[PDB]
Amino acid sequence: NVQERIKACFTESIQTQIAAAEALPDAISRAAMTLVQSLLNGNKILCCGNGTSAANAQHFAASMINRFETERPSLPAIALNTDNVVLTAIANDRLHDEVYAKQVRALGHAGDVLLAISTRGNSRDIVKAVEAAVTRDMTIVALTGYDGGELAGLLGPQDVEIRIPSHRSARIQEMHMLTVNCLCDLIDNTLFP
Amino acid sequence: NVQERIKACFTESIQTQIAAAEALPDAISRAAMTLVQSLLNGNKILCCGNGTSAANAQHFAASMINRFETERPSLPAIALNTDNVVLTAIANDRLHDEVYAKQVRALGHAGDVLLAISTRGNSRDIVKAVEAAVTRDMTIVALTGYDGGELAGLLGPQDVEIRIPSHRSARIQEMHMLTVNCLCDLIDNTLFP
Amino acid sequence: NVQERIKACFTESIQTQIAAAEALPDAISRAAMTLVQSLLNGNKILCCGNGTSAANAQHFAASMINRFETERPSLPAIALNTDNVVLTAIANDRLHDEVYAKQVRALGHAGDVLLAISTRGNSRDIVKAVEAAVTRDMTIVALTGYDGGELAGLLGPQDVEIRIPSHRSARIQEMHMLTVNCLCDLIDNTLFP
Amino acid sequence: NVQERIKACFTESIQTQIAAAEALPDAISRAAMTLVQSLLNGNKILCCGNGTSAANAQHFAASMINRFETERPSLPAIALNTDNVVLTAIANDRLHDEVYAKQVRALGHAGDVLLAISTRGNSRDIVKAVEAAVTRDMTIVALTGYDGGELAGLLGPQDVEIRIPSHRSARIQEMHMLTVNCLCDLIDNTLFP
Ligand SMILES: [Cl-]
Ligand SMILES: [Cl-]
Repeated sequence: NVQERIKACFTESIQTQIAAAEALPDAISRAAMTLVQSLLNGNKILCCGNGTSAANAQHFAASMINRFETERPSLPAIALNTDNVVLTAIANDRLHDEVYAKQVRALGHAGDVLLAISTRGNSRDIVKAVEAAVTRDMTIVALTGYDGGELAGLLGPQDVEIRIPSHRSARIQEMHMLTVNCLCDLIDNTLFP
Repeated sequence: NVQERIKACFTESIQTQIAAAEALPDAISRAAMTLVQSLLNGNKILCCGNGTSAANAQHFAASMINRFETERPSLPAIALNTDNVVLTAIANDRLHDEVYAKQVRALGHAGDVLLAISTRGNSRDIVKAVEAAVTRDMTIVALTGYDGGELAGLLGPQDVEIRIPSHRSARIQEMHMLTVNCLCDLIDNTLFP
Repeated sequence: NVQERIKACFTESIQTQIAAAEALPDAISRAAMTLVQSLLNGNKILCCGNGTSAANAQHFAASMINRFETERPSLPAIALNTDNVVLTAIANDRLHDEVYAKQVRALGHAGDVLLAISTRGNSRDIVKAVEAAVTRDMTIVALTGYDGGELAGLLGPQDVEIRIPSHRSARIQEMHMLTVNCLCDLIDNTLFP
Repeated sequence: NVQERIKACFTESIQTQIAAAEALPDAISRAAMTLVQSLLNGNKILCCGNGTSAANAQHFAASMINRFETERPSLPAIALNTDNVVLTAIANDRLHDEVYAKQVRALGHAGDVLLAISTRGNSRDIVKAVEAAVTRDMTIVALTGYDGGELAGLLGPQDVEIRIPSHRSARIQEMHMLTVNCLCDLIDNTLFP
């Protein structure tokens, strides 16, 4: 009955992906257009997330800087959750909520995109990255789940939320990796048919 | 027809997950038992991977050290692909293939597990981590795809290969995240019902 | 007068290093003996720090795992401030003070050493790493400055504080890198004359 | 006579710092002016290094993004040796020498600075970061030792080499941390007297 639990886990995933295929392609499409437009304008994509969403952010970053599938030029994407010295320096001062906001304020240019990844969309550090990006006239592409959290409360007319239809963090994280992969596909197919 | 590409990408994923649910539960089961046994013996799990597989490794590590879902004690797992100072120091000497093997040799104890994650199973650095782990009398749980690569050539009777049935790296990486999530489920359900 | 400021900065450093050469060799000696003894017993060294002290920790870790100068076997040292996915997962749950304590609890064995590096010795996350290490019957080698902070309040008869005689963080950090280098020297000269 | 070795190590350091105070303030001055000018033009500083030089790079990055001493706005500096997922993805493709060059090509703008840190200045990955930065019309501030290596062979009229007068890597690394600290001092004193 280990085999049963494994079945259940696989099942729940498949059900989630089916529901996401029905609900998300318009949002994915919009996000992809935003990322493509920013990159075409010579802008870059700043990415942030915590935990597994940090891993997903780095996944995006690497797909852009190195490659997704096609040999093509390196594209400008930075994950803000990788420099442990920066992150812990800010935490050491007592500024845990500003770990990504400081980076966005120092590095963001108008026309850049903040790709913000969160399962619940509630963490204060991500909220603040988004609100410093808005300040900087960047557009937001948010990957979320549950009800979208504080994060979805922050998005304006130009911004895009991709809200996985799931109240389960593990499933949400899996859908975020797929979503990022569908985005890299679109981006490469568009910029380098 | 952006919506079509997105459909195709979602489709290919769902097809992969279905085929993995049919083919992998015995292997996942075996891996889970190995990880559980090692942890019960007071041992730890060393994890390594490159690129997105590095992200997947860290995902595992974090699920163990922090939590997967249930509040329970931190469990000992280390990703060997996180200390950038260590990794680049070894690359700076001209030892790129030893970046993980040195770590396994310094840190591994008999009875530990090396969770090795690779889409093709061919990278020399992962091959060598596995072969230093074998030396150290560790057991190997390999997450692979394609035909399993050099990596699958290295596994003995006690070791476990989880070979995603896919010749597509993006799909393989997605299945690796799911597999890790099904493993953390099993591990928690077993050790902390 | 840029050249003057540079002179002043160089001067202050030299003055600090002179004062540290007078005050610290007994402490450095003791620390070195502790690290050597633990390593001889088959134990490992866990390292933590924030910001520049995180960099100094990784410096130690790399000197052990890869090499300091002499080609010799990789030695077991881990910096707990490198896995960004682990660290941010714990911060994402609201447990910022436990980022290193969870790692020490999961990974530490009696007889291991925690090399704790802090300019003031006040950060709650480092305090707690030290107090979980004590629990685990590990010995502490603390690199500190100012008055040693909460950290120096935690050390027992077996533990070692190396307190740089400086109330200036930049100077303290420089002395920490030197101290780590003098330690790697001792360790190699002792274990591999 | 442990106390003697410690004395020797402290001595050699002090001798190095004295010789650097005599030889380097013009170069430090020039570098500081370059970094200040680039930052004034709205540009950013990309930093790279391997091993301990990676740690030194992150130290710089954190001093800029967070703070050096004075509370003041976050300044744009990025270390290219922190995203382990990016770095290992490129190493996984067989492109070890391009790990930083891809990042510089994707991210660099004319007028930016590449702060390149190396004890010998020979590693191919750093050589190539520098030569992609030159392509991108960035200025180079190189922190080196020994004879400056291939790296010093690459610098043009606008670029700055800070060559620590030492043929000893540990001493060189210590002087690099001091140099970075003297630079952050200058930068803050200039931009925010
Ligand atoms: Cl261990
Ligand atoms: Cl930029």
